[PDB]
Amino acid sequence: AKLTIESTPFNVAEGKEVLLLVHNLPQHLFGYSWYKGERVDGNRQIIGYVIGTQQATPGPAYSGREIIYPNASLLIQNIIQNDAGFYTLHVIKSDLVNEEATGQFRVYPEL
Amino acid sequence: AKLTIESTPFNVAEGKEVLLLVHNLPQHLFGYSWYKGERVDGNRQIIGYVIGTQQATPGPAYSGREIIYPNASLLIQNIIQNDAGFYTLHVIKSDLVNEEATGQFRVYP
Ligand SMILES: [Cl-]
Ligand SMILES: [Cl-]
Repeated sequence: AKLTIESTPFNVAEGKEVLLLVHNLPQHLFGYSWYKGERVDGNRQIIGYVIGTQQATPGPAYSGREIIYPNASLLIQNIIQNDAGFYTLHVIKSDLVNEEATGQFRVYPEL
Repeated sequence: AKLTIESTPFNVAEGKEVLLLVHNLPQHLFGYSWYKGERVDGNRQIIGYVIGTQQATPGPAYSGREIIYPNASLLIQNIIQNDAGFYTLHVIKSDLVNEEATGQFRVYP
């Protein structure tokens, strides 16, 4: 019942893509804020996304390789080792009962 | 300059009040939340305000003593020793690229 992130695949080949799937999204949504690391921290913000206007805006940690989906799921393309680690989603609601979840993935080289 | 919190006064007498001033707010804002502590943590949200709405909303840490001004400043009445410590403002921009700043105050008997 709780907001959760699941990476697919959990172990990712360099040069390939990972999808951070988002489950149990709440109602009353204004939009989404994604971060590298285990907490909400503006210095590590990848991207912000407003549902009503469909506008995505890069944060300080934006790489240009990300795609955000309407249900908050986040894809990262052309993966490098440095991408490995934790990713945190903050869901901003009109009632400010904002929800947070964290997921992770690992990276491996190929050939 | 950078978003900064200024406690007024920094050293607060038990039973008196404190006002946390907010300097250098960015333009184009959705709203704000105040937290007890040094991070954004939903369990420690005191109060929040969505710009343009008729009311402020209490979080789990609300104690009936706090008001948040439209410019994000936090006023707390009837201070007790347990109020001492860090307070973190989460500024929610209209583009959802958000920012935080942390301030602090001390309480004396
Ligand atoms: Cl990490
Ligand atoms: Cl504290």
